[PDB]
Amino acid sequence: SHMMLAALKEKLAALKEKLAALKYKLAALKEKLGLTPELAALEKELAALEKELAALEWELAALEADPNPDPAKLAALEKKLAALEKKLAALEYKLAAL
Repeated sequence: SHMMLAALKEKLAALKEKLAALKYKLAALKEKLGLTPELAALEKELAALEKELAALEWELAALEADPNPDPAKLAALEKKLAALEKKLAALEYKLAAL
């Protein structure tokens, strides 16, 4: 469980850093391309993924505090973070395609 928790925290931190970088890239594209509806949809998505990462971090905080973290809850968190990473990758592509 300890190794699992360490890997999940490292994954969470990595996605948080990517999130922030894309926020600055999106704002730069808004100033270069204008206030386009495509960018509005990407901004909506980035904001939702930011809300989800914050909620997942509360979940990880609880599991790290638990002296006997539930392995199934740990495995399910890995899957949620992997799903979020896929969405963040799809958003990063779209920003790089503008």
